[PDB]
Amino acid sequence: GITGTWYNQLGSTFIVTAGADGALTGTYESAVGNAESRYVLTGRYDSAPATDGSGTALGWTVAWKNNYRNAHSATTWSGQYVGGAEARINTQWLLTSGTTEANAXKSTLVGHDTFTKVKP
Amino acid sequence: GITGTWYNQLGSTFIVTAGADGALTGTYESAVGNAESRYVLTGRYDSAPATDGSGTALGWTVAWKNNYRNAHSATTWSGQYVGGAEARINTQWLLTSGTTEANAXKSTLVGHDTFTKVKPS
Ligand SMILES: [Cl-]
Ligand SMILES: [Cl-]
Repeated sequence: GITGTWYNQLGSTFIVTAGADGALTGTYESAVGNAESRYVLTGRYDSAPATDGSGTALGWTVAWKNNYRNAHSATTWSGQYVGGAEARINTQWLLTSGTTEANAXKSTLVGHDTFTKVKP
Repeated sequence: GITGTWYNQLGSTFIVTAGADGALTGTYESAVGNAESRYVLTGRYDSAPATDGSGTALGWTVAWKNNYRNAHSATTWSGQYVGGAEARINTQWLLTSGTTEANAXKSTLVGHDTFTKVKPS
């Protein structure tokens, strides 16, 4: 149920393939419809989740470098997939920028994203 | 400078290869020397970092399933590599467990790891 296209609630989208043994691969687009905002996504998921109605744990990383931009930063999303009628991937994220050692305490932003199969 | 073996300060280790265009691939071992605690690691790094002494941003994920255990959870590490004599990878991590919807607010632990090229005392 993970493979396919997902949309956060702010205008981003990603397209992921879930491999049989736990691989996540795909592309993250920070702005729907803007190909210059597409970045490689790689991660992992639990490929044998519990059957008791629990979500499926997963995570992935985007380093914010492509052929048009290098923000010298990377974001990780940690969360769980919940299937069904209103399938969602609920996540929290960490965005770390490369910094000098003096600025290392300002290196990491935190936030959250909810991904759905339909646009907000 | 990233490719190789790293140790956190609590007894874990990982071995990563940094590909030329930003891939991180490797194995994470929660307990040094215990092969049944080895898990696949996949992530990304900035393969053209700033040259001004800034660290190199990176992140990776481990899903805690292998042939011996399935914790139904996954951890992501977000941080930066700093090279030199005492090279380190400074990170913060998120550990999310699959939960029921009623327990979803108890799903995600947060913490930090500092990885070095040599083992802690
Ligand atoms: Cl796979
Ligand atoms: Cl690569």
